Amino acid sequence: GCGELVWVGEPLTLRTAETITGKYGVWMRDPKPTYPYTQETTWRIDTVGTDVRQVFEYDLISQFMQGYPSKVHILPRPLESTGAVVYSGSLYFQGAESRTVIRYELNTETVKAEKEIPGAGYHGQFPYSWGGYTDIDLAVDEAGLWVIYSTDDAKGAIVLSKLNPENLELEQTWETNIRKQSVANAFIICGTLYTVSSYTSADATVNFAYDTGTGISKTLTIPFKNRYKYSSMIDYNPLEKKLFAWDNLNMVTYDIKLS
Ligand SMILES: [Ca+2]
Ligand code: NA
Repeated sequence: GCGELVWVGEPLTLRTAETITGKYGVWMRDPKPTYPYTQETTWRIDTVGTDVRQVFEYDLISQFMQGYPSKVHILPRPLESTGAVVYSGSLYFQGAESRTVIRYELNTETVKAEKEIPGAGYHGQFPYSWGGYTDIDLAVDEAGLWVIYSTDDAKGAIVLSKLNPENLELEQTWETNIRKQSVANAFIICGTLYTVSSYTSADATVNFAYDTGTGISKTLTIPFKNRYKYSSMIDYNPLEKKLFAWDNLNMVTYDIKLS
């Protein structure tokens, strides 16, 4: 069920952080769940601070919006920003003050792989427009794991590389002409990169698209609402066919429609 994005729905709040620690963060579900996890298993990370290690894990979506965690993982090293992703039983996150992506197997609590994203800017070089060290942004779509970033050679333009989920080797790389810092966030649907215009506006838009298949760039004007006017995280879940987002203490989801 692939196609081009033609519509985004109203934001739906599933849960709200009670502490300033959760001002921005990342929540997630596995698009390719494996034992002992299911499609309902939800992970949460409040990413405010310099010592971000705690990952809240919820077996049931019910626990996740109305209860306590079923488990809390302590990451081996501090985590950077809100770009993390869970895929096929592993948490993929960026080590604090680095351009290193770590593959953290959740069930075994083991580090299975680490790789330096070649030439990638980090720690405030090429963040999204709101800052927050969002230089490196992992993504999952119908084809698997990606990483969104930029380099000096790209002059801050969004670069996206297809990643091997086992060893984190770059399989292929595309260079866009979209300034990453000029955009609120980005995600990938069916091999097409999309960007959001603003992180504060209730009247923002999905304003750009870049297709890896054809290399064509396009301007869009699909409405997109930041209900709480501070979206720190915007990701696409290819299983639910939905956008997951974190907006000013609030854990939200958007419905979408594809051509
Ligand atoms: Ca994103
Ligand atoms: Na991400």
